[PDB]
Amino acid sequence: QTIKIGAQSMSESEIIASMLGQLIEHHTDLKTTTIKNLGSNAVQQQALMNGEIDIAATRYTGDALTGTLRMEPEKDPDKALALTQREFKKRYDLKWYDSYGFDNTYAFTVSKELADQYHLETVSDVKKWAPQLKLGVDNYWMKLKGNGYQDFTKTYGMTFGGTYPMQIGLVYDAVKSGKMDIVLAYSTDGRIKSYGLKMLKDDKQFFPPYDCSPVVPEKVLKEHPELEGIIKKMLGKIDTATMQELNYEVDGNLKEPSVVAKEYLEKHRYFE
Ligand SMILES: C[N+](C)(C)CCO
Repeated sequence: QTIKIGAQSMSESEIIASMLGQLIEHHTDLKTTTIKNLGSNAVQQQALMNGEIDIAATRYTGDALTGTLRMEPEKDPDKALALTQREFKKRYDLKWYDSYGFDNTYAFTVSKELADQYHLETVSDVKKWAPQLKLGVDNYWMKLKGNGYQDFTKTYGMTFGGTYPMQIGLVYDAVKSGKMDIVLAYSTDGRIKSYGLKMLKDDKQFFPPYDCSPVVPEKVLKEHPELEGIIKKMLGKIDTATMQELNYEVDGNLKEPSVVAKEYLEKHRYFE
């Protein structure tokens, strides 16, 4: 009546936002709409504080610790989540829920062929090769201040010989085809498994945890007391394997995110 749910410009965020909206409409007389194409963690933040969205469907602890809170990035998942929950309530009167069950981290990714030829297992293993590698990346990370490229080169001490910003969606074919040698992929993309790509271990733990949760203002929860119980039904229920399969249905089987969400909810009987 009517609850506006924000989605970041990722297939994953569209699937989860549609799944949550469908679950609310299954249980209650609330109407839901989806506010798509929010560009970033910061965009979703300001939209929560100014009333443009009532629920942010997918927020990530690693994005909010650096970007929003300007805290030093905690590297343990459970600690990072508890610190995020605490500060979001204190600073913003926002409720950062427990995780849906999956984490979507940046991951340096190569073809199995390249990994096998040069015995690549970790990010540190590419240090000696960096000047000769072509890196594909999304359109934000090169300029990102927390754990973006600037800080990466300082921490790992390597600089790639060529950089190639593109829509996140495009990196998977770029690396499989061999047009790029290495890409900064998102770990829940379903093409990593389907294309047989190799994720390199972040041995320095340069990246923080990116556990995913819904975030809602306390004022919205007070006015709609049934929302809390509905959101709880999705928590702890969607593991990374499941999220990759759902992303695959959109990016590989070319389904609408609303259709992928409706078929999952039907298969799993709306979580009860
Ligand atoms: C959540 N990621 C780390 C994959 C992308 C930035 O929102």
